[PDB]
Amino acid sequence: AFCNLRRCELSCRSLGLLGKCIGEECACVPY
Repeated sequence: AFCNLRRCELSCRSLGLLGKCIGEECACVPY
């Protein structure tokens, strides 16, 4: 399945940062 980059951005917003798709899975990272 593909990256739901929207739900990743929501999940990482609680941590104060972005939630980018890398190798078809999300990771939280700075701006």
